[PDB]
Amino acid sequence: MIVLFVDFDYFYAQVEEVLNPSLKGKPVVVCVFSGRFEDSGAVATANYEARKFGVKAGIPIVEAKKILPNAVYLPMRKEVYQQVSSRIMNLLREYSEKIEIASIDEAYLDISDKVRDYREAYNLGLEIKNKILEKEKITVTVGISKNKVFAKIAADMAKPNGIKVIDDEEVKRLIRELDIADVPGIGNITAEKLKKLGINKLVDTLSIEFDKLKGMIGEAKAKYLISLARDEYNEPIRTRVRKSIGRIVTMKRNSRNLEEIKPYLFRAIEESYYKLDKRIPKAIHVVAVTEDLDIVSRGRTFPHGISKETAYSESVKLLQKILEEDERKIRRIGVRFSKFI
DNA sequence: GGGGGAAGGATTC
DNA sequence: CATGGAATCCTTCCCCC
Ligand SMILES: Nc1ncnc2c1ncn2[C@H]1C[C@H](O)[C@@H](COP(=O)(O)OP(=O)(O)OP(=O)(O)O)O1
Ligand SMILES: [Ca+2]
Ligand SMILES: [Ca+2]
Ligand SMILES: [Ca+2]
Repeated sequence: MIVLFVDFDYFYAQVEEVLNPSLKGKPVVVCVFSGRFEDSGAVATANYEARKFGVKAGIPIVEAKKILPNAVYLPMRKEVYQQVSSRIMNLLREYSEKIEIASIDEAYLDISDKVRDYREAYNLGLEIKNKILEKEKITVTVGISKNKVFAKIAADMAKPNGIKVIDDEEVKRLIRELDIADVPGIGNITAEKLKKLGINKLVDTLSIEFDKLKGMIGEAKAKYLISLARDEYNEPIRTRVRKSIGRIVTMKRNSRNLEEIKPYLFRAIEESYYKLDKRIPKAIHVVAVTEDLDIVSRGRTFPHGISKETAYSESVKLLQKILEEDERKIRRIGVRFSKFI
């Protein structure tokens, strides 16, 4: 069982440099401007030139400018990044039939066939990196190991523009030395929760009573970490199918007014429907981000597909139910369509 | 005593 | 001051063998 994981370096920013090579070498910051005021919004991502000064994904654009006022600030162009990503995902398909497109810039390849050991694997990794750089001029990081989790962890250790193999002898020691927070799927909340239980390394999950563990992080997460520490994790690489499509936008001012929110809601619906492109949803959810950043949603499942007209009608009703409950002002609003026919 | 949906929410990348 | 898209996994009904 040999897994090769490919992760594109500072993707959005790298794409912008590809589209304008003169940016190469300068700090580049891809932003999502919300139009609330001059420079309101957040950083989608940034290149390493900017990253070394503390400018990274998630920080307010405003804070990024205080740190690097002379960096290059570019608005996010999602559409473009997706097409570039697709072309790269297609190249990857030429190296294995078993492929899992995990996100817009990640992919796992099951190369248990194409190769018979970590040597051929490491070389197949360079063949792949070299090929992507050559055809799309995009540097990526490769991680190779016994499974998806460790192949991804391996990539995390080598980025940017790297390649690393985590062999069967190195996995065993990581299960003992690796900070459990660096484990994929363990975010700040799960991490700052395993500590209260006394779990700082994967190995620690083996000396605690399952039932206690389950009650703290849930059954799935439980069995997940246990199977990894017990070196038994082995999820198959499989192509995921889009199960939902949607869009959430930011309003200029926080509001509780229906007619003030509608415009944003309808715009989210129009964009979502465009993206559906022939797919017909039976379920619709209206999502609202309140002023204190809490996420509230209301949805309905119909016994048939939802026409754009029905979506408009149903969304307002759902938006009203949200306002009837939480009396908090709404900051962001949008919709999500799922349960395709 | 449990299957199978459906909802509202939680957490991650 | 802090955007945005989508998957998985909870917890709680709910209807009803
Ligand atoms: N907080 C975010 N907001 C909006 N878009 C994001 C955010 N984080 C990541 N993305 C999008 C754009 C990133 O270029 C893309 C890939 O992220 P990754 O997590 O792949 O970061 P990079 O941006 O790839 O950094 P790196 O080289 O460390 O992997 O996903
Ligand atoms: Ca990634
Ligand atoms: Ca990446
Ligand atoms: Ca983490």
